[PDB]
Amino acid sequence: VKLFRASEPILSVLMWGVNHTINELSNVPVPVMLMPDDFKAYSKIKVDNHLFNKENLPSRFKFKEYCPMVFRNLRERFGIDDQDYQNSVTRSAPINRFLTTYDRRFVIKTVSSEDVAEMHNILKKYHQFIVECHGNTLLPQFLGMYRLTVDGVETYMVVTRNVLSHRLTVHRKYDLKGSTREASDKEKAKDLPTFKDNDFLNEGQKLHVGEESKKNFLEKLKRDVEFLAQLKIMDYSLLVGIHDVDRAEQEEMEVEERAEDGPGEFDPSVDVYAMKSHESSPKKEVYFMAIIDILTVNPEQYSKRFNEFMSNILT
Amino acid sequence: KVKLFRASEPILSVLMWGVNHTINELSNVPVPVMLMPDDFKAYSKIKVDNHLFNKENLPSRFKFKEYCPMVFRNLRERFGIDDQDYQNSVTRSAPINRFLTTYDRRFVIKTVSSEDVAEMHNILKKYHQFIVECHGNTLLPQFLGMYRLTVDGVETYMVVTRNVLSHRLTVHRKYDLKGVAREASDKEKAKDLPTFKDNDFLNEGQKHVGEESKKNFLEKLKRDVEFLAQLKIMDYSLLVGIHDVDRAERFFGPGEFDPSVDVYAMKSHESSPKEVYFMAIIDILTPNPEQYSKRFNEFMSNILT
Ligand SMILES: Nc1ncnc2c1ncn2[C@@H]1O[C@H](COP(=O)(O)O)[C@@H](O)[C@H]1O
Ligand SMILES: Nc1ncnc2c1ncn2[C@@H]1O[C@H](COP(=O)(O)O)[C@@H](O)[C@H]1O
Ligand SMILES: Nc1ncnc2c1ncn2[C@@H]1O[C@H](COP(=O)(O)O)[C@@H](O)[C@H]1O
Ligand SMILES: Nc1ncnc2c1ncn2[C@@H]1O[C@H](COP(=O)(O)O)[C@@H](O)[C@H]1O
Repeated sequence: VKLFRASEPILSVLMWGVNHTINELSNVPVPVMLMPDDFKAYSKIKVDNHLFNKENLPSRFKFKEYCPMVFRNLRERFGIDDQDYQNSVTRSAPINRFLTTYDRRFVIKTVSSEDVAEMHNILKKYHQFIVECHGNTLLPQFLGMYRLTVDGVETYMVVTRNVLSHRLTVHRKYDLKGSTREASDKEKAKDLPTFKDNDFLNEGQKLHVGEESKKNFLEKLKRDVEFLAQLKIMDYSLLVGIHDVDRAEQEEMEVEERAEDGPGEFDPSVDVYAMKSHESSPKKEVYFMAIIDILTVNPEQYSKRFNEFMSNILT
Repeated sequence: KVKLFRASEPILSVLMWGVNHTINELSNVPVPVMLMPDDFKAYSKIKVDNHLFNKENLPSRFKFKEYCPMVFRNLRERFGIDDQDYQNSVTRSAPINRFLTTYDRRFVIKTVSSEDVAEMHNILKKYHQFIVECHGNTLLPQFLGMYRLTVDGVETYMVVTRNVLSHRLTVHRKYDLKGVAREASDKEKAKDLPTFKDNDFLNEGQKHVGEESKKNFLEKLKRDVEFLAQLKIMDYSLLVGIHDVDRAERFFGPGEFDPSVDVYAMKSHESSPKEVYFMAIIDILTPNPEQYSKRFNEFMSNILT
């Protein structure tokens, strides 16, 4: 019995819309293959509830889903069941627009009309490219694109798999691109600041993943970034998050002590970007690495610049 | 499990979609402690525009309006109808033959007019109150939902009632009884199941129900009609159905029925020459009326032994 409670009406409408579209989708047979129209497709629903059901939702709102057949399939290819996805978004409000779902599995970006245009151009190729790699990629996994209308205003959203873990704590993160950058004193003030290229090198940080992994990683990064230049795309980043296993085990202990008054483990079928640090690492760690920001010097250039840098991070 | 909304016309497919959509939406709405005045002036409107999506049974573009959903959900409850069953009955399979029934013959779907919907709003508060007071025990039509479909820019209003007739027992003759010169017409007398009238009944000599039933059913009919008269309504009929058992001759034997589903059904008295009767009031959305009640109420008391 879902109320769609949230801090803002926009979030209620998002919960409502993901709920409503996923249910509708489930009365729609699963196609043998996709069709070219499915990439021009969209659903539009428009609600006027007069003196009815207004405890949580506005009386009046609009929900558009772009290419709902393509993104259903995109979800299947990434191993996300539609009911799981729906539940992550509807059981309890997303919290942060840069939203996460209450359970941290899914990330919800507010985007621009441009971004949405860009999604459409690249969509045909992105699908095929997710197909021939079987979902094995460091690229953003796109699960849904939506336009919400509340109080006459329009908001564009894209849903992605969280790069970071849904359970394990991130103690330090970077945004990397590979260009001739630094996190501002304003950032450095945040609890968990987003650091950048020069911060990464300036502190000598390296990630000890182990060779069988460093290779499976750099081969992904290679297809991925060649695909991105081939599509003429630029300015993307490697998000790099670091979880210190031993420091978390202690944070836990201090969390249990307070209330009263396993470690380094993750499901690679959920924490899809996560690598254990090599037996020989100086610290017991977990990393999360994946490419972000591909909607929005040159492309052929960035590709190789970007690629050399990320290769040097690992060992 | 997968509900396609395959139906004869696309308007029926919208109906299925709409009942499905509103009933689900409602399952997320708490059941309130009481209805409020606004519940009688409320509605849901939803407008669907699907481009190159989900167009196998549904139009790409259509509109669905549901009137006073909190009232009708309460009415359903008071009539002992579960929302999920109601939903399944409309939704599992297209309705059949405007005047439809759901594929399981449990619910009728009458197409009605703008002014009918207006008359409904006009009588809803009092009709609700009366259904409350008689504890759902009434011969009146049981209003389950009222809807407005918009398909092709054309608007169609619908009311769902409970079926008077059984949803399983074949009906072998039926009458429509009011109380002037009215009887089955020439071409009407010709169809598979004719709808005879007061004079075809009287001149058919047709009359056999337990004394208890005649007593309790007449206490029912009277209480209802004094209410239909108080509301300055008239022109309503009494739909009667006759089901002969022998003529029908694992399985549900002859003359067997679930009184909780077939709510108007009544078996013959021992003394009878062996039938099942179906009786309830119909057609009450149309505004002498006080005399229409007694004229109607007595022509009826003389068809029961
Ligand atoms: N089927 C499509 N193909 C390409 N671009 C689109 C498509 N649908 C919407 N867009 C673009 O996405 C942005 C927002 O579209 P709209 O949904 O109409 O608000 C605009 O820049 C549109 O041109
Ligand atoms: N897929 C993702 N998973 C987790 N965090 C993300 C993801 N994409 C973006 N972020 C976060 O958003 C910030 C930059 O993205 P944004 O400002 O929305 O362009 C970074 O500091 C990240 O922590
Ligand atoms: N086993 C441990 N490993 C690392 N730091 C600890 C450990 N136990 C306590 N500390 C730290 O010592 C200080 C005192 O912690 P506590 O024992 O909770 O008062 C805090 O800075 C703790 O984080
Ligand atoms: N509530 C009801 N349950 C079952 N049959 C009904 C009901 N109301 C009307 N009918 C029948 O359906 C037809 C009604 O259509 P009409 O006379 O055009 O309004 C007649 O044949 C009636 O006997």
